[PDB]
Amino acid sequence: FLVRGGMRAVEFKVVETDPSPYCIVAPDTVIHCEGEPIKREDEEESLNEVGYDDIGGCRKQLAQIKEMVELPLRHPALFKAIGVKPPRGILLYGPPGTGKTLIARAVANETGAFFFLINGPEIMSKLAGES
Amino acid sequence: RPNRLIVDEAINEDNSVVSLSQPKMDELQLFRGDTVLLKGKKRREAVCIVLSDDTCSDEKIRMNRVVRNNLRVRLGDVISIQPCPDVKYGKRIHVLPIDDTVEGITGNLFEVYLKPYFLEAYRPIRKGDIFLVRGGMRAVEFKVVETDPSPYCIVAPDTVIHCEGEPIKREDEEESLNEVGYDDIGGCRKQLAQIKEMVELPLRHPALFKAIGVKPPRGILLYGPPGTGKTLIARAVANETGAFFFLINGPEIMSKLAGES
Ligand SMILES: Nc1ncnc2c1ncn2[C@@H]1O[C@H](COP(=O)(O)OP(=O)(O)O)[C@@H](O)[C@H]1O
Ligand SMILES: Nc1ncnc2c1ncn2[C@@H]1O[C@H](COP(=O)(O)OP(=O)(O)O)[C@@H](O)[C@H]1O
Repeated sequence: FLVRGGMRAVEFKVVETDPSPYCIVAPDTVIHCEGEPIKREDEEESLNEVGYDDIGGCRKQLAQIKEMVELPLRHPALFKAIGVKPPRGILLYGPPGTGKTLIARAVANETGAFFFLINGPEIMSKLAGES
Repeated sequence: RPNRLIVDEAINEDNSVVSLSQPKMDELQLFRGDTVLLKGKKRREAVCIVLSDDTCSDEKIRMNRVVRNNLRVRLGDVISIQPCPDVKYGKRIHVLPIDDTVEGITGNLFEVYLKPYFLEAYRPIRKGDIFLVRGGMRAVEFKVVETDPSPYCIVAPDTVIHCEGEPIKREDEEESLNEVGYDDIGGCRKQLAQIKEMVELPLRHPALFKAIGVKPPRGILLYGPPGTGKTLIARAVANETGAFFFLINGPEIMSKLAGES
């Protein structure tokens, strides 16, 4: 569970309780916040990444992207069973700084994918014909 | 020999129809709905149902694509037609779907495809042929492997149909379907006629005109807005006349590192 505080985001984990596992925090209970910090569970699940709640002012465009991307990524087997051509490319154009990379990252993280980024200048300046 | 005829493009898209002119029926004493036996190349065989049509010429026979691939012949060749009145109602039919047509269906094919197509149709079939059934989102082909009596039979309500088993793998000389033909082009009648005018003769019969001696065409420019389907026209012509269509792309010759382009 994640709790909002002073300037950052802090997330805490419970290791045990009584009775176990279910309980409700009551005014009359004993809490201990003493102990060395634990490491990541190693299943990612990082809540500090981006989601659909970190984008605002682009509701219609996000609706269109969800409409035309959710099915080919979530359900590939059924789509290849139907046998209809899926989209192969999407263009996002607008003034710089409006948050296109944010939209791509949010879609990739939430739907479940392998977001792989290719820079323009980085590829351009790779010397010889090795680009 | 006033029995043979030259095949031609048809209009009726049913799998068991042929179109003959009325003088042909008068000469061969052909009625409507009879069963005729069709002989072609490679010693292949199939049966069909005669239908009346005045558009085709007397020397010309109109027939669809499935029977044309059944006979292993292309448009412009010759076939032998005769009345075949000895056919009688079949008893049992064994059908098996093709491997590369049912990828991801997993259902009762008998109730889905066979039942409507064979309904009140009286379609005559011969062992070894392939027929195509329209369905939900795809097209499924069945190759009849056993019938009683063999080789000819007629669909009747009290016939045994078996639609269970491991789907048969594709053949080699089968002339695989799903390749674009002349039915996949629409709204381009005049230009397709012009293209077929100057390309059919030097491709079908290659030696005759050279012996006569003429200058065959050596280049055709197809120009128009993108997306109008020029590659489709080229591929259809190549797959119909019979050739070795060898596409070379534009950018692929430019992406190579200079010297090897
Ligand atoms: N809801 C939002 N809409 C638009 N921009 C946002 C939003 N939330 C945050 N941003 C800011 O937009 C920036 C996107 O940076 P950048 O990838 O350069 O955008 P683009 O690549 O579209 O120019 C982020 O640094 C972020 O701070
Ligand atoms: N009768 C037709 N006329 C024009 N286009 C068609 C026809 N039938 C199908 N098409 C479409 O044309 C597409 C192929 O054309 P294409 O090879 O892109 O031509 P070009 O490359 O010259 O733009 C197919 O995807 C198909 O959907």
